[PDB]
Amino acid sequence: GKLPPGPRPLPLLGNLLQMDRRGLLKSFLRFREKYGDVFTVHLGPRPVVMLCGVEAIREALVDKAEAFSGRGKIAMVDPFFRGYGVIFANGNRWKVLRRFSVTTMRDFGRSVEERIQEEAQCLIEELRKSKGALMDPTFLFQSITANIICSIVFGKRFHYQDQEFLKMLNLFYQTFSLISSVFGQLFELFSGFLKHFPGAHRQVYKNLQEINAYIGHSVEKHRETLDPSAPRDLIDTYLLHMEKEKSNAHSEFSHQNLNLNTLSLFFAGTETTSTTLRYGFLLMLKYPHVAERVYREIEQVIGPHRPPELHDRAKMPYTEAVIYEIQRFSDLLPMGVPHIVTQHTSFRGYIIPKDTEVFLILSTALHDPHYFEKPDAFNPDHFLDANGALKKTEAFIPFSLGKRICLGEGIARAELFLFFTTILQNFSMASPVAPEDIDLTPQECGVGKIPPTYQIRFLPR
Ligand code: HEM
Ligand SMILES: OC[C@H]1O[C@H](O[C@H]2[C@H](O)[C@@H](O)[C@H](OCCCCCC3CCCCC3)O[C@@H]2CO)[C@H](O)[C@@H](O)[C@@H]1O
Ligand SMILES: CC1(C)[C@H]2CC[C@]1(C)CC2
Repeated sequence: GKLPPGPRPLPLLGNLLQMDRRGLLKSFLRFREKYGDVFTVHLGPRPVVMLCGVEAIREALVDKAEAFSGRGKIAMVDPFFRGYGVIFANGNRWKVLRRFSVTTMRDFGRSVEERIQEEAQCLIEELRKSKGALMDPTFLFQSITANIICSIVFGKRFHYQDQEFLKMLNLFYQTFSLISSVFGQLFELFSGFLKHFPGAHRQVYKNLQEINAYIGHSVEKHRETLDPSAPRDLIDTYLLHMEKEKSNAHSEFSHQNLNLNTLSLFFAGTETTSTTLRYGFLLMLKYPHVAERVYREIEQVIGPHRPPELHDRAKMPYTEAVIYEIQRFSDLLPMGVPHIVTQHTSFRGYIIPKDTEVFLILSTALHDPHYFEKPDAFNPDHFLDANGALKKTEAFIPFSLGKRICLGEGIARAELFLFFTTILQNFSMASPVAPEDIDLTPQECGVGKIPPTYQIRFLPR
């Protein structure tokens, strides 16, 4: 009848002295051993409710969507976003921006499938030209995923050799890392105090403004060349709404929503799928038998010449299982994205008051040992039955659930499929590190789980 139980806080420090030095997620998993799946932690000055396991998270996000569909802040980026753009919006702003983004994410995508297929052929050409050299593949995994969203948002794609484009990708990469660092986790507890000192929050803010400066320019160039009878892309479509609603001072189709919604789509469109690819190829280097078996399946179902297509998925249970398992193992957003309850809500006999922040600990569903035997190991059979047919599970929720479920889920799974199969169709992988010596420990583990840097060669078949 009050908040969920948890560790007794100290004034100012909240539960700091009970935390694990290894980070937030490790701290919360230690609290779960003691308190169970629903508990409260005081992150510096404020209580945050944690929900763990797929039952509690689905009860909240699906069964109680009228209460658990608010968005909380991520302290390291709130000073930049300030509640603008679909990711960080609440209330009617969110409603408008969410419907807008979904409709225009769709109806310019001509089809998404064709754009990913074309990007995948550019990528295969780029990898051929690299002549089996060693590379850290981060920049190309970023380029290809960024380019899909660029084609919908900006109506164009950028060349892999373009230093400017590269410069923006570097900023997405550094920024997601700094958000996820130990400092970024400490900022989440003590931003009230730490914001007054130098630190990585200032670097994040600067990177995000540098990306936003490009968006603002591109908006300006679109404004100048706009033809209301044929919008080219999502920016044109938003500009036409802004024109329709111009006599309303309170229209949500504002310039700040335009720039930060666009940045939002971009950043999420790029860095999420790119990081999942980076983990996926590291996992292929450590488990080359899995890569060999996917390749077998591509030979038998697709053959060595015809481009993979989405229709191939249903015939390729092994490859779909491997990608599910990459997503489950790589656990991109272990604590998901913060929510907030929008009205006083009862939950499992507790009372969670309006405006309390809620974290859905997606990582606990992804590693549920009732749904996945050996959840700490990479094993595609987590997603196969005895017959080797695909076995989907309701514990697989790396995109979350309910009203704020990832709006990019379809696009992301299309990209993973098409890029992973197209690459393995044309190339096998090698590197200087023996599989037994490859260390999968993430380089950062905070809001994001971010794999270590590594070198790889793509060898033409
Ligand atoms: C592996 C790829 C991806 C994963 C694992 C992922 C995961 C997620 C998760 C866990 C959330 C939070 C949902 C919540 O608040 O409970 C989210 C939100 C979001 N993602 Fe994705 N994402 C991926 C790719 C993408 C792509 C490719 C796009 C854009 C095309 C995208 C756009 C968004 C947006 C706009 C939101 C905010 C939704 C809202 O607040 O209404 N994501 N994502
Ligand atoms: O907008 C004020 C700033 O703009 C000038 O910047 C240009 C550069 O001269 C110009 O070379 C540059 O090119 C970026 C092209 C690639 C865009 C990549 C996109 C990928 C997806 C997400 C958004 C960016 O972007 C900047 C913004 O227009 C300068 O960079 C800076 O002085 C100044 O801070
Ligand atoms: C802000 C982000 C780090 C970016 C990728 C995940 C996220 C939490 C939403 C968009």
